[PDB]
Amino acid sequence: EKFEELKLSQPTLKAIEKMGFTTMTSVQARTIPPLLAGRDVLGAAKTGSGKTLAFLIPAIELLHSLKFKPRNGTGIIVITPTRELALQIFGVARELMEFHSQTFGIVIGGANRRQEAEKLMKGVNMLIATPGRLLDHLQNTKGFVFKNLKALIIDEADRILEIGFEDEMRQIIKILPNEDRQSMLFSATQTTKVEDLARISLRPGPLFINVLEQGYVVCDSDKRFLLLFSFLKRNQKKKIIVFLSSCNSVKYYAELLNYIDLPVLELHGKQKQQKRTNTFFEFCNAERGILICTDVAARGLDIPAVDWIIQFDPPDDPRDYIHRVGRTARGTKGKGKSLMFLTPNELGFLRYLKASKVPLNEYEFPENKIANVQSQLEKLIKSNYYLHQTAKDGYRSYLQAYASHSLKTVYQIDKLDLAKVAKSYGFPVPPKVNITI
RNA sequence: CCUUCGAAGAGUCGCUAAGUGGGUGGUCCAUCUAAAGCUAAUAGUCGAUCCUAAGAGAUGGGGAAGCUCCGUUUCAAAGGCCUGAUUUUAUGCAGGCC
Repeated sequence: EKFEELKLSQPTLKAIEKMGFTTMTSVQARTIPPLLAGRDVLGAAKTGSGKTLAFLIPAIELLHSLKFKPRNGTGIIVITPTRELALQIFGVARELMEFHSQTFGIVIGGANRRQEAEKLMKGVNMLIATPGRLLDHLQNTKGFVFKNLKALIIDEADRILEIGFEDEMRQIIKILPNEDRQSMLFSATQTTKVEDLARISLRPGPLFINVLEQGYVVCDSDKRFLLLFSFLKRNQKKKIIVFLSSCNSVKYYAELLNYIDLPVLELHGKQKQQKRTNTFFEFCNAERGILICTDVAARGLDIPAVDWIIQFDPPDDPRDYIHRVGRTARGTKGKGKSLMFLTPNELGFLRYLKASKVPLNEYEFPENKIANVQSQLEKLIKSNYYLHQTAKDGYRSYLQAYASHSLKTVYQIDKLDLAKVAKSYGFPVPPKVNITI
């Protein structure tokens, strides 16, 4: 099960060697060879099990063999349920086409409408997108060539139907071509709707592959980051993993904490694969330090034994988060204590904690022990252009990931005070972010 | 190449507007972007000269596409003269008459 075993192109091998992957795992060892044959796959691998390369490499190989050009339109369409996971997949795909001549693009909710439209206008050979914006771009943009679709990939069909995109998926299937298209579906679990969607999107008979309490802290939106900094500074000697909603917020927090003399490591989907591997390998043997990473980037990774796991931002998949508080304790034999920051408006999440029957513990913090570095942070943001831009980007990404959360009954953006949210990023007045509120 | 953004001519279009608007065509579609602009291929002494007469006619103002016309003191800032120890926070004109 090695990459050199399979007959592939030269740029593909160059990119794979650059990312550092040599020994492919089982999921990408029992699916890629059938995929180069041109059949259809209904997989069941969990997210982060290496299936990303498994469904990517055939797409790049097909585009290379067919020798696509920008004026040929799109040839590969990947459909993902969440905004942040599509960014990770797009970041992975940017490195498999470093030397190839094809074109890659991203279409997700909350992004620039006209910029995405123009990127489609120029001709994008591989599009990674969310179901909601795909319908808009298909039914509204003129000049988006998609009649030359050669393959289609669905990721986390269970998540897509759970969020409520089944009508959108049906309309998308009714729009996209069907004859030359050889399709692909992946889903960790499978309910009736999963094969209901699989039947109308796959050729008949496709091959299928089979693979301790929790704490919380109630904090105000203008004091979340400052309290987090206080806690991290007070607990530097321990091992802490901090989860954030987006990659831009992860990088901004890491850079800021390193600028204020607090050493932290960072993981996000906009970094190199080798950089991510190096940092995660470093974190697993240092027995000290703080790692800040996104929720999705820490899904496939096997979390080591750490002293604290903080969920600073709302979880991407609360259904998985409720189970993980017991799953990681089943795996890790150490007392890895969990913490979750909740604002007063989104305090209803505790219901899902109570209903799912998990023990619940509340933590207090004195108001006058907070770091009192707000003035320094605001003075630094007004002075350093680079830090100002990174803070604005993190604010943008946090709002964009908060707006499109599946749990609309809990995480509603209309009840979020944007002034206080931007206060925690060092902004007196909120920067303007184009979000439907 | 990547990323974040991304205005558009009103007494005008048609009494009097609009912004995924608007203009013009085709048996829903096609095509442009007005209400802004540039761009080659014998006398001091006798008369006049001075004065005003009926009237004509500038200025102020108004009409008319204009050559020009009306109106003659009119809702014009329409000009002369005089006085003074040199003018009281220190030598930058004050007052009066018609």
